Amino acid sequence: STGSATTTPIDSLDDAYITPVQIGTPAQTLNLDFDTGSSDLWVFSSETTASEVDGQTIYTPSKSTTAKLLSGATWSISYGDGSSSSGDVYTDTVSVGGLTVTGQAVESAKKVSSSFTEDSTIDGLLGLAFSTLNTVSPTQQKTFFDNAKASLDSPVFTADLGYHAPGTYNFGFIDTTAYTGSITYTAVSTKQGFWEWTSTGYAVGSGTFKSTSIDGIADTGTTLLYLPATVVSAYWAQVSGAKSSSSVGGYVFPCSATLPSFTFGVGSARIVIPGDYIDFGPISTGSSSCFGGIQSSAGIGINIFGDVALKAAFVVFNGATTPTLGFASK
Repeated sequence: STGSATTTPIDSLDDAYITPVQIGTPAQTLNLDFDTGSSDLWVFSSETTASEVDGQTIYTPSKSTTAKLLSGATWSISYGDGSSSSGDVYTDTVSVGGLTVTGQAVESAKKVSSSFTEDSTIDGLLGLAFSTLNTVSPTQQKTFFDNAKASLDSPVFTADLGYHAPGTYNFGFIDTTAYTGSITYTAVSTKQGFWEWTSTGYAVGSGTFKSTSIDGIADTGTTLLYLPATVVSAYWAQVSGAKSSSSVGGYVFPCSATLPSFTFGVGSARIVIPGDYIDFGPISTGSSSCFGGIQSSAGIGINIFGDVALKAAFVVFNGATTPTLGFASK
């Protein structure tokens, strides 16, 4: 089997991407944030504290003839941005882009933190990291991909995120029309539960490539590119007036700037992030200070190849017995 679904930016800055997902019978379609940095599929629901729902579409398990309470199971997750959610668990039928999994754990939120409530466009998350990170207790549950894998034509999914435009998540096949040149594959460590790999270095603009190993994660659920402070400083030093602002929480730059590109290495191959991908717009409405899309990972404890990086590439998440990642230009 295969599936193919369009993923759409939630706003004009590509702050996140939503993909429609069918849950239950009859189908309830929710727009979920596909997150290769976590491993829980959770949704706003009829069980979510009412004051914490503000415009989201909810899953109502009592209206699904295939929903079953997973007795005694609870979940609770906290993300790197400080947001969190928790609740109980149903199993139900979940389909993405024509690919159907029966008995998928659908984690129903009883509580969500303020940033979730405040974002009306995201109805929940669909985790695509390794199932070892799944938070369901006392019986850990599998991701949608893990459940689907054996049925797929090939045990892969691909992320093809757009810049200020829709893109595609495919399951079970590689669309050879969706990228240019060849796909370069690189090793993955699953030790921390992530799609963790080692970039071979970077360049800033038209500058020379610096060969250096950068361990990080391919994370569709993180908006920006988080790299070591040395790398980030080298990038922003090429933008007149750019500075790290403790009050804003990262590097900012004059909105009048033309940003240089940023290149990262995948083996001997190179992925070029155009400068415009690195502009996250005014820090507050009407400001001429703009937020940067490349930020320091110092104090995160891990480098994160988030959407800023991934949207410059066609990315293969290869879930073969020994997982790997593939990157192509597009």
